[PDB]
Amino acid sequence: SERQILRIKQNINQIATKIQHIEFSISEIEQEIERINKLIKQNGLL
Amino acid sequence: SERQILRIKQNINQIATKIQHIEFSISEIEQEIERINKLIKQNGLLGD
Amino acid sequence: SERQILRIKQNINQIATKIQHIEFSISEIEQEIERINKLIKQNGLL
Repeated sequence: SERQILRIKQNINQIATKIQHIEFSISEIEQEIERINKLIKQNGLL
Repeated sequence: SERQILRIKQNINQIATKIQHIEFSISEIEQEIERINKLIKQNGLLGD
Repeated sequence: SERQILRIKQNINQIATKIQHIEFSISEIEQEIERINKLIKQNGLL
């Protein structure tokens, strides 16, 4: 059915949008974790 | 082809639920990191 | 509607596969944060 297929496609797109947003969030987080790991290292913790 | 349509819609719900949990875990992580940054600043560590 | 339904299902699988990679990324971040909290603790910060 044409109408339901169309709606499904729209939902898929919105989900791909949320996945984009999520991947960015994870990348920023991993950058922050590296930054922290490195400063923890430089301040001589262990 | 209604049953295959329903099958797909079910998968979409299942995915959205997964996205939800994921977003929440991210929330918690971001707050933990904010906390760690705070205590880092407070103890006057160099770098950043 | 057949080729369209099949492509939709293809996209569903690619999304499911991405979500799996994202969960693994989150698990790794959570372990690194656990480790960071350990080191901060051992060093008597704050």
